[PDB]
Amino acid sequence: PTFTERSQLKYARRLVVKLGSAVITREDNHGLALGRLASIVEQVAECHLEGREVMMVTSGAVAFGKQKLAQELLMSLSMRETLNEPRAAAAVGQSGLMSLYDAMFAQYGVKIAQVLVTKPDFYNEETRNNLFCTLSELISLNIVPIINTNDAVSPPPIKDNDSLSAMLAAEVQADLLILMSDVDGIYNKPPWEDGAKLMHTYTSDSKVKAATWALDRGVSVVICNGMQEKAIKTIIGGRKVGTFFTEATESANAVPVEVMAENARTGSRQMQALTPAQRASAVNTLADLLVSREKFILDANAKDLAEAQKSGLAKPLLSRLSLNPAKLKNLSVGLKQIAEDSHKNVGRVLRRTRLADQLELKQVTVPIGVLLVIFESRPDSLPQVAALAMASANGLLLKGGKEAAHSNKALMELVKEALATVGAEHAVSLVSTREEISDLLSMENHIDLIIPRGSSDLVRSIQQQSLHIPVLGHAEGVCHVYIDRDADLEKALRIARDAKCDYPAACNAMETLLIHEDLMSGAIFGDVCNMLKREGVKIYAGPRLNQQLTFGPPAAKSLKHEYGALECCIEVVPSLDEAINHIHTYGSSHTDVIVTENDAAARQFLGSVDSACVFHNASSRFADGFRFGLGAEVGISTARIHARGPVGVEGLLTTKWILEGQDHAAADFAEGGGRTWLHETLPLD
Amino acid sequence: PTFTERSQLKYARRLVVKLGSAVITREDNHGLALGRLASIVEQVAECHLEGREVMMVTSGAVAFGKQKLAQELLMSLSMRETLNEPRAAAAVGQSGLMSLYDAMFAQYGVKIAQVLVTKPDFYNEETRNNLFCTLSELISLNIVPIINTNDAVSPPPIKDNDSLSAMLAAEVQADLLILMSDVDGIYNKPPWEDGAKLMHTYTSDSKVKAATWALDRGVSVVICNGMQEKAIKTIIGGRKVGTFFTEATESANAVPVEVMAENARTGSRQMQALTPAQRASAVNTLADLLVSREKFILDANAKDLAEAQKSGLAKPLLSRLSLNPAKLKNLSVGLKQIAEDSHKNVGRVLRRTRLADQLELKQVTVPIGVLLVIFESRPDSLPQVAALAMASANGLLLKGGKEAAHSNKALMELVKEALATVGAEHAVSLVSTREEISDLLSMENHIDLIIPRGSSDLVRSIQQQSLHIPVLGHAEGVCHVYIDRDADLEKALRIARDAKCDYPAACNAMETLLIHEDLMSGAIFGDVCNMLKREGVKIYAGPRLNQQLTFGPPAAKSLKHEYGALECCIEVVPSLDEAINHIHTYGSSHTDVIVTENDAAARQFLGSVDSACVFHNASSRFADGFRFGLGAEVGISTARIHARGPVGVEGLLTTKWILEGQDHAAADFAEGGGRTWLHETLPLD
Amino acid sequence: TKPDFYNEETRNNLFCTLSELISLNIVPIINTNDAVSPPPIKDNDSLSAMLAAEVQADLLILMSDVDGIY
Repeated sequence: PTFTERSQLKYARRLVVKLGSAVITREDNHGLALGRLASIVEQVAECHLEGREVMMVTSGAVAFGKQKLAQELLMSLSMRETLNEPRAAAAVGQSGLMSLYDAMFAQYGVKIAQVLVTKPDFYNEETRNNLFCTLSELISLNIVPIINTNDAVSPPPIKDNDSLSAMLAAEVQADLLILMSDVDGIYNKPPWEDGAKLMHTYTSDSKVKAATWALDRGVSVVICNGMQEKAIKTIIGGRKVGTFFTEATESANAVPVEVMAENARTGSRQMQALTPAQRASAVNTLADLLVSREKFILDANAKDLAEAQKSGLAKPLLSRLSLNPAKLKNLSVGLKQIAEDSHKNVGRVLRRTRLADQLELKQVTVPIGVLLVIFESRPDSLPQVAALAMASANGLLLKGGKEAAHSNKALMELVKEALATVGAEHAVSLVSTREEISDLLSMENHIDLIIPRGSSDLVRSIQQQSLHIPVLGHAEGVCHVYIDRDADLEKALRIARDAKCDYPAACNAMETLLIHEDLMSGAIFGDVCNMLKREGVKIYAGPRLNQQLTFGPPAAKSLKHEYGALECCIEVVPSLDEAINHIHTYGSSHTDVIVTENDAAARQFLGSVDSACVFHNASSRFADGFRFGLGAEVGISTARIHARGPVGVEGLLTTKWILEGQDHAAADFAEGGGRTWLHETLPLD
Repeated sequence: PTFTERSQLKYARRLVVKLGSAVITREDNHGLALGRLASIVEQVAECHLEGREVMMVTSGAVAFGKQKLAQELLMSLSMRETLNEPRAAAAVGQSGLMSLYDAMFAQYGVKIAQVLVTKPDFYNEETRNNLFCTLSELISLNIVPIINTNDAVSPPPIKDNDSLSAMLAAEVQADLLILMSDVDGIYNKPPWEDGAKLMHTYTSDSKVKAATWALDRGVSVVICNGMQEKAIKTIIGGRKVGTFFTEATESANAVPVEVMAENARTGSRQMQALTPAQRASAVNTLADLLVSREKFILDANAKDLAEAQKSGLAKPLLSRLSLNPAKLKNLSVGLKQIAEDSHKNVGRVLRRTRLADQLELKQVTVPIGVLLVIFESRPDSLPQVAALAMASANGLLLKGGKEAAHSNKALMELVKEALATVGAEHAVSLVSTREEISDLLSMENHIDLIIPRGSSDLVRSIQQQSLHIPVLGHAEGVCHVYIDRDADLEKALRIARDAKCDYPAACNAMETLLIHEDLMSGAIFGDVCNMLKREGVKIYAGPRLNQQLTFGPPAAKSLKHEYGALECCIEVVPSLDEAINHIHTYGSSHTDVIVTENDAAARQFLGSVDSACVFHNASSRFADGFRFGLGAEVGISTARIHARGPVGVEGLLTTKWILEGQDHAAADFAEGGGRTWLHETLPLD
Repeated sequence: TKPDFYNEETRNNLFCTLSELISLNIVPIINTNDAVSPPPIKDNDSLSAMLAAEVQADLLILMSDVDGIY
């Protein structure tokens, strides 16, 4: 079986389609699946005019024949009686079906040739070889030999069209093999069972038996879904459809998906009972080991970035690939601060209240569970997020990028060691090297939270891709600035300086500007535009300014665009309320800032604006959590739930209600029992 | 235009398909869209063998003709030169295409008849009438007259195949009209613009001009997507595809969708500045008005439930339709408690911390925004959830069921009045009466949170349906009970009593049981089974018990089933840890309870179990929030984020970071400026 | 094929099949499976004779090249 991977399909030369009887007929048994049939034939004529070697093996003649025979038998009775067989249908259907195929194909210039066979024809070797050389000749002549079994005179380990197709594919020595059947694939139990798990690849029934048999002779077998649209062009498209069949890539190559997740769940439950300074000691040891074997990891990083450099794929990426013992020291000290602050994050009380005699309760913090972080290779965060997990005592699934994968593996074994030290388990599992983002993205019930961290491309591709799963992270940092008629100019000057000039590539970086039109005449417009020129900032403009000015800067494509570089649209309005309108109209509710000296307008703004965060005489670059004294954050959430913007450690917990009644019961508290409600909010511990 | 609604399509008799040239050819311009063509023809033969009156109007002859002509022109040159027109292609394609259609149709018994026309043929009235009677005759004879324009000798408000189709449909006086075109529908601007809004129904360009023209003569026009699979059988299926065209159902009938949402957003922002006892006074007035006009609402409820009773659709539903001044008093007093407790839920500080000189911040509570509650008609919650909203000061979208819709309208006008009293706006909007759950379910960026409250059918249908939107509510209440070898029996007896017997129909009701096998020999098994018989409880069993006992109760279908009635699987294991395993294996992490007298095992359980809530010597029916002294809850969340189980008012807020710096800036705090981090946690206000 | 006449069961299946077809007002255009198994049946002619016998038909027409016999 030369081919082994669903990219290698691009290069199959000789392939053998095989349609099932379910494909041809409908459920009404009143015709054909003409749409499906002609679709298959169009795909085959395409993939053959390409140059490939293709030879269908049909089926379902008897169904068509039965339709025809029934109609005739109706049409041949006495009108009196109207007022109250394998071989026959076989032959009739064979004729009509060949005619139909022939018209359809000749619509594409190609030519066909019926070839009927029987079972004993395989037992005579000479017959077998005559058939073989015949088929090879036909194919060599650019012909599409539509094979079938001579059921018309001799109905039938060849016991079907399927085993037939297998034996053929072997003898013909073809590349591929497609059993376009009724069902869509394979599971470890019927759909009306437990374990509806698709066998997108198959390691190592009648269908499956033939699959085994043939696959043991050099062919590469597939099984698709007959009713699955654009089947063949997509299988050749390489995309994972149906149950591909190849040999094993066992855990020596990769644990498939889940065992990692469940191992992580288990170890999370383990460390759940390992609170008091256990994980603190763990992160202490981890920072130590980070500063103790950096030479190894420095050299791994150096070599891996040097390897990636020959590709030269992305200057931002290749620059983030920088790693030096300065960053190592920064990571170590941040992790030390994590160890410090992470003392009593978990298992902490929130409420203390009694309802009845000896009937108290509380609502206690608790890890979230299985976390899947995803990020372009910025390996500096790997130990960061690992420390976050092991402080929060929740498991963590890891999947970065192919870049720096070796350095990532180094960091991974580092942290795995440091955790196995105390924790009794590597309650963490990395996986990389072609981890089919969409697939595990679709998998549910084990993962909890998607944490994209790489860059805006990642978060976008996720949001558009992610479906039915808690995600995090913003989509784009379309910040907004407003300056009031009650604001000194140089303030706004240095403010816009720190705003745009500081790091235009940031996510939380400003990309717009809004000014009270009243003060437009105060030369401040010119001041700021000239300052932007001092920084060489591309300036766009909007309808209000274009109306206002004569020559002016160029226009703007769309108010809801982001640049990431020295480009910032600028608009101007009269009304603070109008500012509210515009912001809410375009802004991502991500960030905002007010520069003014009156609080009345300022506080009205603040109370009215619905950003993720608002400010006063400050900088959008303040949005880093670490700047908030929040400790090591994990990301920036614009989602309307559970967390806003700076997401520290607490954004990685939930609560759990616990109660200890004596013998209490619900109906007991009703008037039928001497039980009351107290709701005395006991002072939390 | 007799037909007006996408259910009425079931009854079209005479319809006129019309394919566009994009449908027939591919992009390679190297053949036909044989799959698409045969699919269309299969659909037409189906919908015609049904009995309908159908007559296609094709196009794209010239493309096919161009393919043929090019091939010929190649095949007719000197081999030397190979080493370095409307009408022609028109006629050739016409011939070949008619042949193809004919073979395809004759595959289904029907018969066709080419009919070519020209433009001037419509200007001669006699010609027009001859054509008309001819067509009527053909149709009457069960023939499928594939019309087309005589472009072969005379190429061309008839200026296309489209206007042609319109004029025909008018003259023929047909029911429907389908312009299966390239694009999928209509928006108020091109897709590469702003306003990609589908025109699923159209109120009141060349295509659109013809649509207007024809629709003004009694026909019902549609526009589908040529490449859209199973087009016609689905349009006839009635389902909303493409831009249906009918007359207006203006706001006098219904505001479409969004204006409600935006009105609500606005009014929410209004009431956002109306905190101090304003909304408290509002709910006071609302409870008053609830107790002041109940006679009106009692009679509306009575009449509406009497109307629904003639249907007799669901005893649980019809029983929940009960409404009486006792429930009215209960609602009023609960709303009074809401008024009481809802004082300072919103706009409250959470943190108080300074980072640098005059650089402080805080993180303040804030409404969530647009809430969409969905529920089978249990109108008792309408004022409940309304009070929740108006206490939380967040807007609310309402959509219940068709049942009690009039009583719901009564409650709606009640609360709308009470809100307009003070609040300056009806910051709330109901919508019911066929509100296309899936549609607004798909709409984003305005709604925030889906709150299903009706019953488990609703929450299920939602979860399976809901996509990319914050939802709430559990899926099923698969609770679990464990009794330990260190637990007195009668305790567990009364516990299981209150557990199952109290209300087996509850969501938070137990449906399983687990017991330490050690104590199985203590007759407690018999005690509880006999007690269940005293309550007539259907008893199932599992593998461990089936092994253990000889005759025993019947088995269980699936451990992950729910009953809602007197049915409860029962299993038995030795290990508390095994209990953990089984629970985590099947449980919805929804609820659990431990009855025992030793805390060591108990506390190990508690710390280890990952339910949404856990207990000790208590009842699963305790899970109501109101029982928790939590005040009026809204639902029960099993989602792993932001809220667990009992979701009070606080589960309807978020936070917002605010800052007031003096002139501070990010780069200012770097070593290049004399700024430091303080992170002094000021005592919160 | 040729061997199909040597198996009696095959012969009788073929026979009842043909009778059924004819009874159904169908025109069974017979031929020999020369496509996989080229060949007193040694032609289409002896074939036609054996058939006409087995089918028990009235007439038999061998429309051949020449016009007759001398």
